[PDB]
Formats: sequence, C-alpha cells, structure tokens
Amino acid sequence: VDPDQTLKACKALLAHIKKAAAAPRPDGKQNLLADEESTVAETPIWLTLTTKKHIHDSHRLQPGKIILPHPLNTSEEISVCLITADPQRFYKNAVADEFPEDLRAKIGRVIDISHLKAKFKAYEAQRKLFSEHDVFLADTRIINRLPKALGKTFYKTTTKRPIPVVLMAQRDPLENANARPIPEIVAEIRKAIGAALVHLSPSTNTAIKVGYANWEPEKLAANIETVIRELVERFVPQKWQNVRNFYVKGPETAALPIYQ
RNA sequence: CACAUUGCGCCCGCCGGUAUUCCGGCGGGCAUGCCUGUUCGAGCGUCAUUUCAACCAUCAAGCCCUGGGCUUGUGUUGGGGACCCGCGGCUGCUCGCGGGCCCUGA
Repeated sequence: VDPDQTLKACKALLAHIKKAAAAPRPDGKQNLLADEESTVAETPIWLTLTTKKHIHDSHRLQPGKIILPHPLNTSEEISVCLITADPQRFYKNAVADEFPEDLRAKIGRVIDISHLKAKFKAYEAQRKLFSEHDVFLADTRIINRLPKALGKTFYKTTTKRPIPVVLMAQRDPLENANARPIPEIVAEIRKAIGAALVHLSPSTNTAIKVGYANWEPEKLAANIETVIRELVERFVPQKWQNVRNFYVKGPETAALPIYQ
C-alpha cells in the first residue's frame, strides 16, 4: 500500500463528489430539505475489500469493531439507541443522571429486550425504530436474540446492525442487576460510537464505512490506513494471501482502485 | 282443619303413669296475597367448551504478559425500483454470489 497514491486518490474522489452535487438538478425544482453543505456532509465514503475466497463460511450478524484515531459518528444530528438486558429503569436513570451531557444528548432511547419483544413485533413497528434512530448499540447478553426480534429489517441491510457492548461485571431483575462501574461504561459506549464496523458477510466483497465527504483527505487517508492494516490482521484469514485489490467507493460514484 | 264439637290432623321437644314402642297431658309451631334476600331446582329458551401462551446465552467456556482485553457460542417475512459497485462464469450480450440507496400494513 502506497500512501501517496492512496492520498492522491482521496482528493480526486472528494472533488468529484463536490462537483456531482454542484450540478443543478434538471427537473427545474430545488430541494427544500437538501442544502449543499448538508448533502456533502452526509454522504459517507466507503472502502471495499475483496478477497480470493469467502471471508466466512456463514453470515456473522455481530459486527466487529475497528479502533480509529478519529471517531466516526461525531456529528450532532445523530441519535443512538441502547438495547439493554433487563432493568431498563436502572439504565435509564444511569443515562439521565450519572452520564455526561454529551452522552445524554447522544442517547435517544434505552430499551430492554423484554419491552423490545413486547412492542416491536410487527414489521411496521421495527421499521419505525429503524428509521427513527441512526445507530444501535446492544448488550452482549442480548445480541444472540436480536435477529429474532429485530427481524429482516435490521439484518438484511448491514448498515444499522446493532453494535455489541459489554455489560459484564466479572438472575433476579428487580433484586440486583450486574452493572459495571458507571463512568467507564461511558468510555465503552463512546468507543462503540466512534468505531467503524466490519461485517463478516460470507461472500468475497466487504465494505467499510470510514468517513464522510466533508472530512479532510488527510484525516480520511489516516483513517483508512489503520483500517486496512488492522482488519485483515484479525478478520481476514490467511492475511494477505486471500486479499485482493481495494476500492474507495462513493455511494453514487465509481470506485478508485488500490491494488494489493 | 272444623258452627267452634270443649272434636280432629301434622312437625319438633318434654312430663306423669308397669314404658324404646302404650295412654293422657303440656310447651313451641303449621292461613292467604305481595316485597327483598337465601337455598333447592325446571326448560327440544339462549350461549360457551378441539388451549393461536411462554419456553436460545439476561451468561458460560477457553485464553493472554494477574486485569483489562480477546475468541467461540449461528440466530434474518415476502415483493418492487432505466439508480451506484466488487467478484465468478458467459465469445459477448448477460446470468449467479454478495454489497450502497429508496418504497411497501406480517
């Protein structure tokens, strides 16, 4: 991987995204809810990794976490959802009182698995939860049963799939819930939000969301460098002996190659 | 109950006489219509009765550089959209495998 050809590939892709939005739309009617600064700031940039064989024998619904130097979901206009285990009362008081003001404004809804199976069963109900929140975090005790509850709506698109979080200390619900120290739960939640997620879909092609078009190319290139060097360290089998060329992918534009 | 005659039934209990059975007496009760409630019922009057529930891991095990992190626990309704891709075949058009966006009452 040559960083100079990678970073010069970054400028060409963000520049084309800017000009692609800069063209007047040919229908003669403007958009009320799409400004130029808004639509560039909200288009995500993908990097697509292809392999010589299957990266996994079967679908792994639980996504892995990639530690980034810069957090990914950092904008103000994102709302997160926390799927907890039992006592939602215990964890809603946790958010409301002993959390920082930044974390409280990030949290949109804390929901226990029992209430999730109680009022999100219809596909219309879980579609409304899908559209309402931006990202989803979920307990490690509960990540087993989310595909049955959330259904096809969350687990066919691989974009809002729930991110695991570890509420492991080392069960009667109302007696005592096994909760870790509170201020370091916030660091774990902040770690999950800022991480870029990998999806171990069985086929040869995987795509990672790494940044946005309004970000600087230096901060984009630094993010993708640690992503591609650390993802194939643990997730891709046979290390480079399975990997093939990379492609930086815009959502509506062509793919720029990075061969390996 | 009976022109009411000091007569005669029925239920429970008691007393005195050779008395568990007999005789006589005594005490408390037994009219009709209607109301409220209790209890026992009757009706080829009407109804219900073939259980659409919950029931994965609200944590276990193995590890590492002794305390935090890691790995495994395979679990998704169907359909549609001159949209953007990667990979396999197809002489090629294209078709399969997985993605990015959008829509719809399970």
